Amino acid sequence: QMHKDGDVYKYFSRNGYNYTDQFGASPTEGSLTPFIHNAFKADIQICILDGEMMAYNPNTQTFMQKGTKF
DNA sequence: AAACATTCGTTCACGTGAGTTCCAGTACAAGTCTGGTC
Repeated sequence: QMHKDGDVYKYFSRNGYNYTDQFGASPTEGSLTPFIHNAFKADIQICILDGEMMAYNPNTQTFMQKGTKF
C-alpha cells in the first residue's frame, strides 16, 4: 500500500512493515518511484493506493510469477 | 307390588400440545506449527 503527499511517498506491507527504503521515498531514489512519479494526473497530490508488487520481464513483456524466486 | 334394564353425573387412566432447561452440532476467528526461496 502506497501513501503519497506531494513529493513524499511511503510504502507499507501486509503486516505493516515499512518498505520505503526499497521502493523510494522521493523521485530522486528508489526502484519504482522515479518512474511512477509522473504517471499521476495534475490535480492529484494526496493519494492512498492498495495493490500488488510484481516482477516484470520486458524482453518477453510478461509478469514473472514470484513462486519463490527472483 | 317387586325385579330388571337404562341413564346420568362421577371417577380414573392414558394420550397429546406448549413452555422451560440443558447439551451437542455448527460457524467463525485467532493462535500455533510448518514450508519454500531470496
